[PDB]
Amino acid sequence: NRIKLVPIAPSRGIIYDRNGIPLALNRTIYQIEMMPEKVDNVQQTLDALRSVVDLTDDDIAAFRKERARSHRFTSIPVKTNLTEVQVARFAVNQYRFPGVEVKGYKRRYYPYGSALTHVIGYVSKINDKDVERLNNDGKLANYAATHDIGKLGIERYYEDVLHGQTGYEEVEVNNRGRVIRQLKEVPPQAGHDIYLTLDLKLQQYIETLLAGSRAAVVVTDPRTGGVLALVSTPSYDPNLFVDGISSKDYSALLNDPNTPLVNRATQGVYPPASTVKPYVAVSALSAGVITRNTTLFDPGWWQLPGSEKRYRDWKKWGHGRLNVTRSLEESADTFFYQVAYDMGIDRLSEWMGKFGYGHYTGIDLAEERSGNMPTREWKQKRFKKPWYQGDTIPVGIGQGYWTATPIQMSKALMILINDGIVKVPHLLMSTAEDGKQVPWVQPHEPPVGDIHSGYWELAKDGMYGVANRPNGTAHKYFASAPYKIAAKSGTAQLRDHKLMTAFAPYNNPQVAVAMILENGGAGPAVGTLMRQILDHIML
Ligand SMILES: *C(=O)N1C[C@H](NOS(=O)(=O)O)CC[C@H]1C(N)=O
Repeated sequence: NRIKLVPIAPSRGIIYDRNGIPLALNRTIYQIEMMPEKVDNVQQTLDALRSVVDLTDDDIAAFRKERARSHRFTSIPVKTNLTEVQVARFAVNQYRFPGVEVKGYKRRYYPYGSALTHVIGYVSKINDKDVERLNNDGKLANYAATHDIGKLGIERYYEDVLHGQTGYEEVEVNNRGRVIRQLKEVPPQAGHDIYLTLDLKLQQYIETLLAGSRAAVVVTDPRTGGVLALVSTPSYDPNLFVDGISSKDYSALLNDPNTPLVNRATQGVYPPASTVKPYVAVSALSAGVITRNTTLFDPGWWQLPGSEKRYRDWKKWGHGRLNVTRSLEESADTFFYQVAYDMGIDRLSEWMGKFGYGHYTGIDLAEERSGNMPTREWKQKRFKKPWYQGDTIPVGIGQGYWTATPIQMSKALMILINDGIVKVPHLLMSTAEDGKQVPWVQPHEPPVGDIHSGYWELAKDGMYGVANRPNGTAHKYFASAPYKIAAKSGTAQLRDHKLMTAFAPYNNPQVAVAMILENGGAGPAVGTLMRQILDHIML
């Protein structure tokens, strides 16, 4: 009688929000299955199982077809999703059905569904590119009994910790290959539980605010860089994929022109526009090409020296006399056109790159785009034409070749809040299992510019003005708040993309928000939605 070794799959770790609410759970699902070769009389067995587990003609139909579409000595399921009564009935009848097995499979469950789709992700059936990627990473050995895998979001980024360590059992089998006894069991070890920085009730609220629009919101705590909410709408139900998604259901997702499969927060690539003016400002003050007192007269436009090329301000007849404070307050373009010209693309890209633009943020998701912070070398490689000085000008106001993601906006915003300290936006607070907590540790990111310098306060004071002073572009959204709001909006490029960044309270910022409504959103203005979000958080 031969002794077989049989892998035991591990139980997948739980994902919890910042308050211990489980966001990704396991459910056991029961089926009876058989290897027909190991079943003496298949027909007799099927018919007697009508009585025992309420086996139906359709169940048998599905059985024989799946029996065809399967390799020799494959275990064919006979009946799936058994009720507990049905398992108990089969259990007390097990001895009549040698070669029929009852088995439990842990499946993944997402209780809050579409509110956490892009950030949490889903696990679903392993396919051939999963196999390949596991075999390159040299992890395949540990999946001998594992059949699902993180496909995106946190479920994929942390697949390795969530999965656990496969175990194994020694079982005795008879002449016909049926297990009669278990000799030894070396149990698996559950994957680690992971605790996220997310606030689930804040994420559901924001998802409610965003209803109908193509939008992304990132909310962070700038004191820690944690992601309190990262939502992309429209979304979809991650539970659809867990037990295998309908191709009807799946083609409906891909064919949605509102592209709900896209994580807009990390893969949405847009011109950052005016939202960059605070960072361009800090950069110019540090570079020394402007001053707290630098002033220019804006007629509503700006002309490139040695050229008839004129760039426009949004105010048709100008903002009159502008310094950096007032330019941030009223989101003047002319001031920043000039700043860009003086900075030069070289210095300008180098500084904006230090705020994170054009680079991956370091967030712990695998779905991410880097956007584009243009350089001479990049323009050369991408178009084999050299850099012209008029290419620098729109970069001053976050346009031209410049594109960024809302998670990049977030990183940059937090740097400004922290006076050049670079905090990576992250979702993981800690790991666990087996009882030992490992906290998420910030990678070494050297600061931007200089901490002691007073330019950080200057640019932030301007954002306070945007939100609070009568000439600020966002006064109507934020002035009346008890806590002090600082903000900076932008408009990009069908209708225009509406962007808003903000943080609160201004004295001791507890929350940072970058958000964007594609083509203006479906209802409220982005400034109204920002107020409501900052209200919900601060009460
Ligand atoms: C920045 O994107 N801009 C300057 C100004 N911002 O106004 S908004 O934030 O209220 O949309 C006008 C739009 C835009 C520009 N450069 O035109």
